[PDB]
Amino acid sequence: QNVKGGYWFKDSGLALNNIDSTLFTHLFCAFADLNPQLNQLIISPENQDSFRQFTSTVQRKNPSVKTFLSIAGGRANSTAYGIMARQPNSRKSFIDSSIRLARQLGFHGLDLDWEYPLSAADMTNLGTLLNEWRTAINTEARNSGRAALLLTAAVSNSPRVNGLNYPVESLARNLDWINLMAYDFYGPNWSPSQTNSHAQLFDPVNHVSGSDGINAWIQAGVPTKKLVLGIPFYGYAWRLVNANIHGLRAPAAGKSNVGAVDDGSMTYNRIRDYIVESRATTVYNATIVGDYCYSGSNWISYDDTQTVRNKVNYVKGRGLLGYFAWHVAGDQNWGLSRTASQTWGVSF
Repeated sequence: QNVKGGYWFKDSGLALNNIDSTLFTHLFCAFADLNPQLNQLIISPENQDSFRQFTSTVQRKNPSVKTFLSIAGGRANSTAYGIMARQPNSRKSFIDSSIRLARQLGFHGLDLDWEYPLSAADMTNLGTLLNEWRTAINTEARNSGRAALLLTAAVSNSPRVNGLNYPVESLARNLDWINLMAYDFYGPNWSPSQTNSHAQLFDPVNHVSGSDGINAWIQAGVPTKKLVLGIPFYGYAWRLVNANIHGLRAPAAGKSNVGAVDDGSMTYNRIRDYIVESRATTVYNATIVGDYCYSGSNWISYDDTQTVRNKVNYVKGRGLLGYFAWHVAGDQNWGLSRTASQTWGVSF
């Protein structure tokens, strides 16, 4: 089976019951948290009610959809995970609790989104964690007579992140697949001084791209059939220094007030509305495979229909396992989700 993946989180505003699970093969419920006292996977009080109903609810619209409990994410305390991974006892309590929790709530898989291990030692310990997690998953399957839980991880676009190599052999051996975060390459909260496509498939300038990411993972020894390409249903708004200069790499002054206060982010649906209301000029750039729009001193990078279609065709043609979307609520009336699914076509 190929992967048509989608991430959801409660604070996205999309009701659990309104996720169109017909457009996906796998849905990721984000995020479960690490209790640093117990070194166990838990679900926060705020997430409890929805997470407990996640699987049964989404299966009402599509009984064949499979679900993952996603772990950690961008807002998690990385040092807590480093501590957990440091010792066999804390790895075991984490592993055992994750398996129990997945089974209890009906999840068919666990997805580790540790963003990111802080040192080379942490990366090594992640490798060890995955070795032990796989063994425990296989053992639980053998003892219960049930099909094994799936185990995946969301990882950076490149297997080298913040100057640190992932434990690529362990990832390749132990995971059913990796979810490649082929987005957030650039953003006004970290690269404020020029515009850029945050998710470009190609990059002849600096080779910071989804295709270059895929290639780096392949070169690192991870098989093509264990790669799932991330596609963003959101973008970022920069403030242009000069409204007349509005291409890629245009001088900028950080985040635009049309985007989120913290990072300038905007869901795809918000961007689409903005384009209509502002009469923004839109550009599909065929070289990079990415979209942007501009109006006055506002400039926004995102993926629209043509980009999504082209990315999906590209990874299908290259024999990757599939794609996933971060995140489903960002779509405009399921437009990009449907484009992606129908472009891929038959899911096996």
